[PDB]
Amino acid sequence: KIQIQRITDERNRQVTFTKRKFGLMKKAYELSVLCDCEIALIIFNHSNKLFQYASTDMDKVLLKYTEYNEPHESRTNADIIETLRKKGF
Amino acid sequence: KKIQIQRITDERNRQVTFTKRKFGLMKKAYELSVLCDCEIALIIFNHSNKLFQYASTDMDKVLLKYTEYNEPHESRTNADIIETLRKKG
DNA sequence: AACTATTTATAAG
DNA sequence: TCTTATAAATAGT
Repeated sequence: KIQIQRITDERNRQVTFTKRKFGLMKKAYELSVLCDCEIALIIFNHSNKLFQYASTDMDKVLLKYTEYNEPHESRTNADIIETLRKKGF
Repeated sequence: KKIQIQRITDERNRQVTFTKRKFGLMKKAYELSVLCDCEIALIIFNHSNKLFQYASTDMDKVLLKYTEYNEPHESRTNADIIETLRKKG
């Protein structure tokens, strides 16, 4: 196992990335179908190249999002760090 | 114990798979975010159009960057991933 | 790439 | 909530 930290190697991160992201798209695709929901993923690498996923119409979702006015779940890496760290392994 | 990628017809099933499988997505994203040094943004509407969001850093900054993006880029759908797991066995 | 030793993700109870 | 048995994810080789 590795602990979650910046892959300092260059050929490593560009491989982990290229596959770990397909994972994210997979898990999303699956959740998308199972629970019947719209999803939209957006990934910029360190060199600002775009990679995107959407169960359906990407921009229709990103729009719906801007219009949303109620409060709603909003997580950051910090939120998730402190939800796994408050979870003694 | 494994499941088929198909609409959970039960109501309090999907509403549980969802609530946890999505924290997985956020997790997997959070990890990829840190490891390979990249900006990521998740947008999920459930079937009743309640919003859930994740962003490694600033959601707005990423959604902007996205609308500015002009080059071609990786652009997946459920179809693309169906036909990438169907052409695999 | 491909293989497998390991770890993680999660379905049922 | 909380295991736990089964399964998927991916780091090492």
